[PDB]
Amino acid sequence: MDVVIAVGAPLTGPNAAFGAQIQKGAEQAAKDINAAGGINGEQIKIVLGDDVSDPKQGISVANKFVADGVKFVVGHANSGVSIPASEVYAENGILEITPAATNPVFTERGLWNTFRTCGRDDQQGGIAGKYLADHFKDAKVAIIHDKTPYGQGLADETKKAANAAGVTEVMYEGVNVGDKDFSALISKMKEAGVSIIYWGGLHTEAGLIIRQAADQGLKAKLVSGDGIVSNELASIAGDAVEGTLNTFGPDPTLRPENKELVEKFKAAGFNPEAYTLYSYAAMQAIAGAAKAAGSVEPEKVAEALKKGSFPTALGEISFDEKGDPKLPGYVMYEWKKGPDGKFTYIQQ
Ligand SMILES: CC(C)C[C@H](N)C(=O)O
Repeated sequence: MDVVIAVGAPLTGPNAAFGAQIQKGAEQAAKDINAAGGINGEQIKIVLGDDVSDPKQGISVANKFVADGVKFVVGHANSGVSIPASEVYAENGILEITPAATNPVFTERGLWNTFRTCGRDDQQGGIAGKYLADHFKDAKVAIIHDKTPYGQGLADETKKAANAAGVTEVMYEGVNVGDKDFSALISKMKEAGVSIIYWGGLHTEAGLIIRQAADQGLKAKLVSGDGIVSNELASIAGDAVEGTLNTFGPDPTLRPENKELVEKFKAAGFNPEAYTLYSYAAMQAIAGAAKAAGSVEPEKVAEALKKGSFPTALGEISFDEKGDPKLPGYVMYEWKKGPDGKFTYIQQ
């Protein structure tokens, strides 16, 4: 009987681009695995659930998945969605592997079922905070976050690391997801002589801040994290995006092993940037662990994930006892025009 694997992701709403990364990556992996014989001889059946980046809607999705006999979830994207959804899954026999949720809490609750293919924000903030001190030691820095545990969590980790390395921010402020007029905040930053804005949050608000700062005459460079790795950042911000910095893990589209896979996505009309191959890899981890376990039972797959190593589009993957992957860490990217003439994130 088919192995039912769900993709839980923000298929609509502000983060739809990240939903597409996750959906397209998981769907292609399932197709490729199926063409190779499935998982232990059984075909994968994909079901989709749209969380709209809204924890309440994510919980409805999680319930739908339980009802539909889902055994594994690739998702969700947002930490505030994934953390509550994971409890529903943990209590109903479902293994959850997130390609993109980075808040430490996700794997720090002693749940049997939680895994990631991405890093976590104590790692990410350590890299970011050190970078601020190394390159902007004397700058006046504003730390701004989106009042979510992802965004504020990342901002707080970065703050801790920056402070320890000798950078004391001149502002620390929260804004609400969905708010779009940043004029007052931008004016406050300009008054304070801010030249670096560290942003703990997602691409929509980041793009709005970048665009508005340029228009309002605030000369400041925005530095953020994994939340801004989408072409849509450039679409909102316009050319003012140039020079923006952000942390992200390795860019898997640049791995030589993935050359043909990336070409295939493009032949299907999709640019498989950012988390696309992290989602592809999450599917591959499930398949590899089931093969090692001799079982598709989620609890047995979880045990196998914590024991072995498995081939993936991110490279060979293995997991610690909490479900975090043992993979390369965060690096700093800068936004510049790529070979195709579009602004994108390029490793420094
Ligand atoms: C899609 C990602 C930017 C999500 C973010 N890492 C979070 O944990 O909420």
